[PDB]
Amino acid sequence: QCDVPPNSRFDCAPDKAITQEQCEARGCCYIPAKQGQPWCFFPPSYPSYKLENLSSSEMGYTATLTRTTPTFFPKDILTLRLDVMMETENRLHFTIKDPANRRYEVPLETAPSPLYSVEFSEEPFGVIVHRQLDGRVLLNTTVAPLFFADQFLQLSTSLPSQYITGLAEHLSPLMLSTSWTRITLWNRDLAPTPGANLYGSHPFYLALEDGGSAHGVFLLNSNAMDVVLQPSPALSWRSTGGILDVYIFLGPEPKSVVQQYLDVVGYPFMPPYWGLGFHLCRWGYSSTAITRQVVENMTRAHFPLDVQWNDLDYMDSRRDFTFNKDGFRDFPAMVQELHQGGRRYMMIVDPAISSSGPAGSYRPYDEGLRRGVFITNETGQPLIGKVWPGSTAFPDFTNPTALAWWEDMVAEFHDQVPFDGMWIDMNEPSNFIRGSEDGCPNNELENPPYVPGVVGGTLQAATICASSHQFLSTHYNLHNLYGLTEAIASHRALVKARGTRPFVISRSTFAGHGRYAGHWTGDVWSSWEQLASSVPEILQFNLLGVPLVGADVCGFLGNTSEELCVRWTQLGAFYPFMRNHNSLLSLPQEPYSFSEPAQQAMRKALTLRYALLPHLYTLFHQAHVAGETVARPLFLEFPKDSSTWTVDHQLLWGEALLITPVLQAGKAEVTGYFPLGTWYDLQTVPIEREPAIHSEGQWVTLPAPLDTINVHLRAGYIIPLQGPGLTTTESRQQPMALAVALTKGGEARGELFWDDGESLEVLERGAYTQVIFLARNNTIVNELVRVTSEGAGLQLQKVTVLGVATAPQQVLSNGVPVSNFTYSPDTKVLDICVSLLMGEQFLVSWC
Ligand SMILES: *[C@@H]1O[C@H](CO)[C@@H](O[C@@H]2O[C@H](CO)[C@@H](O[C@@H]3O[C@H](CO)[C@@H](O)[C@H](O[C@H]4O[C@H](CO)[C@@H](O)[C@H](O)[C@@H]4O)[C@@H]3O)[C@H](O)[C@H]2NC(C)=O)[C@H](O)[C@H]1NC(C)=O
Ligand SMILES: *[C@@H]1O[C@H](CO)[C@@H](O[C@@H]2O[C@H](CO)[C@@H](O[C@@H]3O[C@H](CO)[C@@H](O)[C@H](O)[C@@H]3O)[C@H](O)[C@H]2NC(C)=O)[C@H](O)[C@H]1NC(C)=O
Ligand SMILES: *[C@@H]1O[C@H](CO[C@@H]2O[C@@H](C)[C@@H](O)[C@@H](O)[C@@H]2O)[C@@H](O[C@@H]2O[C@H](CO)[C@@H](O)[C@H](O)[C@H]2NC(C)=O)[C@H](O)[C@H]1NC(C)=O
Ligand SMILES: *[C@@H]1O[C@H](CO[C@@H]2O[C@@H](C)[C@@H](O)[C@@H](O)[C@@H]2O)[C@@H](O[C@@H]2O[C@H](CO)[C@@H](O)[C@H](O)[C@H]2NC(C)=O)[C@H](O)[C@H]1NC(C)=O
Ligand SMILES: *[C@@H]1O[C@H](CO)[C@@H](O[C@@H]2O[C@H](CO)[C@@H](O)[C@H](O)[C@H]2NC(C)=O)[C@H](O)[C@H]1NC(C)=O
Ligand SMILES: C[Si](C)(C)CC[C@]1(CO)NC[C@H](O)[C@@H](O)[C@@H]1O
Ligand SMILES: [Cl-]
Ligand SMILES: [Cl-]
Ligand SMILES: [Cl-]
Repeated sequence: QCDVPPNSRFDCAPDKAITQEQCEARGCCYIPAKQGQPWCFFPPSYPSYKLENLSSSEMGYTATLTRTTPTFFPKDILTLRLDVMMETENRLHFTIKDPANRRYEVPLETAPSPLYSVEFSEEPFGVIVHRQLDGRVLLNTTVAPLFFADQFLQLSTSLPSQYITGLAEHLSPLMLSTSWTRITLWNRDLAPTPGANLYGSHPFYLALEDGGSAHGVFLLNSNAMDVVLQPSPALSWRSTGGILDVYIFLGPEPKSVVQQYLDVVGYPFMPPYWGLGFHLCRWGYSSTAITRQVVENMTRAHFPLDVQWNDLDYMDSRRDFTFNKDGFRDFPAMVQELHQGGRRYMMIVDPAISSSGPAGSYRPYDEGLRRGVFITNETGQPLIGKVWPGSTAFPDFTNPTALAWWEDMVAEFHDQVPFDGMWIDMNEPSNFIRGSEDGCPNNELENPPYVPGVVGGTLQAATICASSHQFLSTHYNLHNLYGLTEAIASHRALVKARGTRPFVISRSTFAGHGRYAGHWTGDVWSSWEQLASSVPEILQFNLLGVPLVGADVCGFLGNTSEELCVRWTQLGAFYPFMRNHNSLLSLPQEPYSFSEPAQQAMRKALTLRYALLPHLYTLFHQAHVAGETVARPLFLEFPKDSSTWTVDHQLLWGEALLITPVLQAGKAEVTGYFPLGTWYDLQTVPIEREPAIHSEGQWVTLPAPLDTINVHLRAGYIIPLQGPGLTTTESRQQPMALAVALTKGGEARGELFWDDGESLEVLERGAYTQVIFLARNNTIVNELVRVTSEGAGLQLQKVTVLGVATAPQQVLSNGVPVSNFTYSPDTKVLDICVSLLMGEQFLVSWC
């Protein structure tokens, strides 16, 4: 009965420190570890639920689950309903609910044979999901008891391997440790550090299977939760409320798992083109005059800058929807001038609204009070916390009236200052005091029978009371959606205020956030450790459908070094969202504030990113239309090479661009993994050391002096490029170029998506140009998928072909010898001058 292998023991005392006698009285096994592993664990006979009256339906199964012996938690739900829905060949969906009471549910919009088969264990109850093709057991919930109590759900499963990623937001390797790891999902304001619940919660994992197939599991549950991983290997979901709403995504390819997950939670939003340019911010740009000098200093030193930002500086006494009449007296003129120069403007918005101002003197509060927009306490009055302005009320973004109020406050402020998006901070929501000015009542929501592993050991720590009232439910159920609901509110407000694509960057997130907004990783230290950690974290958010993600380039807290800021700018130029942001008390870290050689390296990083923008924009189009990742781990692109599985200090842009950054001080080289194939050094492509790495799938040491970041182009791919500019307003008017990386057999393929860069409903209206590029048998051609006014008249002026073994005797464009070409025998690069249009069929040939 108690003869269970150490790694397969599930904790029978997750709630408290227990003695042997108490453990044995619960009906559990007490065996101390020999040095973590639970001492008190479930025998195989521990009372679970029994399956009864299993019945078949069109599109699935239903059953009753019955528990006859109570658990050690209060309020077991003794009778449950199981619903199994076989939704698509790729997507299995099951719920476990209380048939006698509607419980809290997360608000979410909804040869021939499935990839899965499903079976059930009768007693103890379990759901068993096989991969049909190879019989692999993906889900087996029979491994531990089902707990289903009012404030405690636990469902466990075997894992198919030791390789599992997901369960944001935490500072972790991309692949999570199965060594008795407790991962806590409770949105929390805390500087990224390992083992802590951070700003967001994504209850989704992708699990790798031997051979390179994968599946995903989504628990649609927004309650405070722990996820416990153990080395058997196995996983336990432990939630403090709601229901069990489980999706299984059968892949079989890791890229298909992510797409299938995003079919449920939403495809990433399409950002404006300008959103992919460089962003520059700090706390301490304390006047329009200082803020204007940033743009002047960047422009003087030839550094691209699309978007100037301000932090709290612009506000009147740190209040939303105000600007002070000292340093920011001419705020509106500053933003209009930025626009005249072809730049955009972003500023910080906090959720909490100053509640202490004289009545009638501060419209956001006064109108919020009138319309009942705020989270309320026991007596129906606004819950009052403390944030930057002092005493504050907290908008309830589940209240439709709050959405209307937020739209009005954003539109009215935009009529004063035409800002181009919203930086939504502190939306955990973050509170400077515990719960409220008035503390919190003593009830089961504030003091629940199971408290997950949250920093501070309470649901109230750094946030508002758990028993506070929102339109849809208590904050207890809704806390992990606070940031997401604000992001939805802000997305709609910006659409109504500006009539073009919204640009929202949010601190706090939940599953499906990417449908509305991007994310930055928060208060990272200016350290080599946090630079290195930003790579796994940016990859993790791409797997979770938030591709518009980055870290504060050169780090946020503390003082950067020139060397760290060179390496951080080099790597950060490959963040899909690229912003340099800096704390109030920090030494300056704008590119122009460093030595001449450091400026050259930073300018080169920005030049290359701007040259690549048409490509990065096309990668976002694929994310938006097909649920693809933008920045992706090697294992997503080469899952059948098991050597890629633990690589998280390299990243790809899409299928073709491999980035191998230096992430350590004092290094003049970097060792990176190169999947099987040829990888061309991007340094061999002209933009305004081995030329090719021929890998069998192996580790390769690369020269990486201070002025270099290693970037390689995969053979068989074509990348569109565009000429330079200090803004995308300038760069989008330049001639374009192609970089063509030939296979040994002379083949390559690539594409370009182009639209006006900011309109709504572009794909629905067909207001875009889509072109495919094909290299074959010493020819390059375009294939016109769609050609419209927007994209017709893009000029192709340069074609660079990599892996051309022999100097050609002649190079033809549309049957005429070209004006000019060069061939380099040492690099195998053929550089061709042309006068072609992306939107008009061409043929470039050489021999
Ligand atoms: C729900 O939220 C509301 C706010 O929307 C919150 O109202 C607050 O209630 C407390 C009382 O519990 C108020 O505090 C009082 O403030 C007045 C005037 O500003 C003071 O003079 C009062 O002093 C008396 O009580 C003291 C206790 O420390 C005594 O020592 C003293 O001698 C006085 O007898 C007292 O501090 C507070 O003003 C309001 N806040 C606002 C914004 O009106 C309400 O309490 C919340 N409900 C729950 C159950 O949490
Ligand atoms: C899903 O997980 C469940 C529970 O872990 C697995 O069922 C368990 O399987 C073990 C090993 O197969 C069983 O122990 C064996 O019992 C047989 C029958 O008497 C005996 O001959 C063996 O020597 C051993 O004792 C165990 O009874 C069983 N547990 C339960 C609760 O049924 C199951 O195999 C997993 N399913 C799949 C498809 O992987
Ligand atoms: C399992 O189901 C049986 C039978 O339920 C009946 O048939 C079902 C398809 C459905 O249409 C029900 O409405 C029917 O009642 C349950 O046993 C019945 O229990 C009811 C209510 O107590 C009683 O009136 C009948 O005499 C029982 N019928 C038989 C054949 O035993 C049983 O309770 C269900 N089990 C659980 C755990 O819910
Ligand atoms: C970040 O650095 C500031 C400033 O450091 C000083 O000024 C720089 C130009 C450089 O020359 C440094 O070596 C200098 O020491 C730190 O703020 C200073 O902190 C000290 C000690 O706490 C204080 O006594 C000084 O007056 C501060 N000076 C200024 C000009 O603000 C700050 O502590 C650094 N942050 C961290 C986390 O180390
Ligand atoms: C923009 O650059 C200007 C010129 O370098 C900076 O102004 C100088 O700042 C130094 C401090 O390092 C002062 O000693 C000088 O008096 C200033 N020089 C001039 C020419 O005025 C300015 O600080 C930079 N501003 C920002 C916002 O980065
Ligand atoms: C940690 Si602080 C320097 C006291 C506070 C910083 C700020 C101030 O708005 N709020 C939190 C955000 O994460 C920061 O990016 C932001 O600059
Ligand atoms: Cl008004
Ligand atoms: Cl509810
Ligand atoms: Cl290896």
